[PDB]
Amino acid sequence: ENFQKVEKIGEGTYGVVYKARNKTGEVVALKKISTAIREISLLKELNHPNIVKLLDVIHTKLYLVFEFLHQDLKKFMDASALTGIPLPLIKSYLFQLLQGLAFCHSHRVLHRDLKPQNLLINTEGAIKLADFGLARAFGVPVVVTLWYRAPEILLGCKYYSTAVDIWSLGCIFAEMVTRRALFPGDSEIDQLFRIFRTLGTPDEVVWPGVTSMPDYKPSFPKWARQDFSKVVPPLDEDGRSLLSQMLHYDPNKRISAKAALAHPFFQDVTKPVPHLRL
Ligand SMILES: O=C(O)c1cc(C(F)(F)F)ccc1NCCc1[nH]nc2ccccc12
Repeated sequence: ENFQKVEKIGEGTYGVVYKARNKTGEVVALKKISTAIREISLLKELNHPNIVKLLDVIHTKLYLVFEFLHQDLKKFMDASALTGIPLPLIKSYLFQLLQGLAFCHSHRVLHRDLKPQNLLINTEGAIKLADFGLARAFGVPVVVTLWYRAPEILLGCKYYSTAVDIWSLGCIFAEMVTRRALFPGDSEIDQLFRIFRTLGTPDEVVWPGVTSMPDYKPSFPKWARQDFSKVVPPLDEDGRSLLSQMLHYDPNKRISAKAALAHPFFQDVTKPVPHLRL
């Protein structure tokens, strides 16, 4: 092959990912997985500092070559579990991810499957969106983590909006703050009911049309809503305000990435350097 393998980075949703070096000396992430070939190639001209760079597409099996980053946010949260990620670093990462999402969404690209282990970090303080769930959206063929899935997806919405990524990022924000997953369900209905028990069972008042969702059942239990002071306790009122807007049930009420960037929570945002053990 044109690539000397270094290690298997892991198993994505679409296939294996390897750390490999180009035999240019470049160290890359090599993901293994037409007419979609045209769409995927468009993404390569679209670049943003908070999106992992797609270097090459090769159909011969489908291969995607990405820039390599040494650690993901899931590993960093685990490493930081005794102390917690410092709030200025949580704030910088959230701000950067919202910048990345605002870029994607302005180009009508959804991520669809945001989770800590798809968020890649470097020693310089950057964080970048990786492992986009774009196969289905492009028509590409061939245990799932549901913890970050928006409620309209779980209720069988046929068309996703950009709001699904804001929901996921809100769940990630909460987990960075509390050091524990916000909604750790193990089935679609367990995920849904974990959301309902915390945020209240949605009705037509807070979510017009929810009772017409394909998978909505009138026999859903009716749980009342808790208080965000209980949900992410340490977080100040600016962060709790922003989080509540990223977790609105109604996708139309849920804050956009660009509006979130103007939220007062980010008035004092900085770019700290993380302590990384590689
Ligand atoms: O991330 C992956 O694994 C991945 C998988 C596939 C598929 F083949 F599975 F469909 C396609 C693209 C993939 N990433 C594209 C990253 C990217 N570059 N520029 C972008 C601008 C805006 C939004 C995203 C952008």
